Amino acid sequence: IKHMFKQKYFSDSTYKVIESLTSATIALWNKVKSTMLPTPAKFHYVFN
Repeated sequence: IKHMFKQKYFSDSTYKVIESLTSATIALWNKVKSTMLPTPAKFHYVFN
């Protein structure tokens, strides 16, 4: 994300946002992976 970032340089505030996206994807990953599970009718509900 740093190497993608240093091209426009127009992100006066969008850089902090971009880092928050890097963390919010993780938050979403944690929540969804925890909450909803595999059962033999939905066995492939597998997350990594």
